[PDB]
Amino acid sequence: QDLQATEANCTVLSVQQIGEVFECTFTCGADCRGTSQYPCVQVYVNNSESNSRALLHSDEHQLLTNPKCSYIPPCKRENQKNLESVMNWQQYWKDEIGSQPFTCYFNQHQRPDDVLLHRTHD
Repeated sequence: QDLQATEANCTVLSVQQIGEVFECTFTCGADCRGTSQYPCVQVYVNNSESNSRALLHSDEHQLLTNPKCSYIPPCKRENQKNLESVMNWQQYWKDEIGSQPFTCYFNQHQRPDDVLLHRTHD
């Protein structure tokens, strides 16, 4: 499944303080996979193309507001330090999606890459 094209989710986390829980995903050989559970985290995009999750800090003020959110061991491929660039990130999604996560699904089993692009609705 993961080895072949099939499921790939692309969602922009929503902006919330606390009261939300998220799960992380991992992929290994021998048909073995692992997941982790952690409270609410900053805002960015979840790359479930296989088992990756990217988190970005919208601002330090949010951390002071929800310091017990990402304090738990977060799973990120890279720190991705971003300063003024972070403001542009919100402007890019805020101007298009406004603030609604989305999921995707695609499979090469057919021949190329038929993909789906469902969006989150409030």
